[PDB]
Order: sequence, then C-alpha cells, then structure tokens
Amino acid sequence: SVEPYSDAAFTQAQASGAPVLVDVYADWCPVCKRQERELTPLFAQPAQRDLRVFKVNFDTQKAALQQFRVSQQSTLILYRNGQEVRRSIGETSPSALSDFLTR
Repeated sequence: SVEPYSDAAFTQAQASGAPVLVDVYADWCPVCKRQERELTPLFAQPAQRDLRVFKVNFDTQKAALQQFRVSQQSTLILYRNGQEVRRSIGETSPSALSDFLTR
C-alpha cells in the first residue's frame, strides 16, 4: 500500500509486523520525480505485497522529518518489524532501488 504520512497510520503500520518504507519527497524535486517513477511498479510486485509505504512531504511535515532524522528530499528509509534496517538518499538506479526493497 501507499499512503500519505500520518502519525496514526505510521504507528499502526510499525506495530503490525509488516515492512514499512518511509519515502520523503518534495513536489519540486526532479530526483524525487524520477524515484517515484521507478518505485511505483516495484511497489506492485509480489515481493512487495506486505510493504506499507508512507509518503512524507519534506515541505509540510517537519515533525516527521525530525522523527526520521531526515535532512534531504529523496531519502528512503526501510523498516522491518518496527526498526530501521537501512536508508538511502538520492538513489535512482532501478536495480539499486529494487535491491533496497528486497535484500
């Protein structure tokens, strides 16, 4: 699933046991645009079937940025079982983004 970040939906996703992707975007970022392109089909693939994606708007959700220790748009943070596994900034290789979600 893909949904806008909110406190309540994020906390419920983290308590669910499912993997969670925090995707920090900006409406005027060509990298972000580019990422979104390549991530959208990856989100629909069977290996991603349990992934809960939250889109954090860099411009409007500043409390979320502090929580996630995020200083740049195009940051991706992957959680499993409620704990951060890895993060990535600015990556636009389709194979690298696939592997970021999969490994």
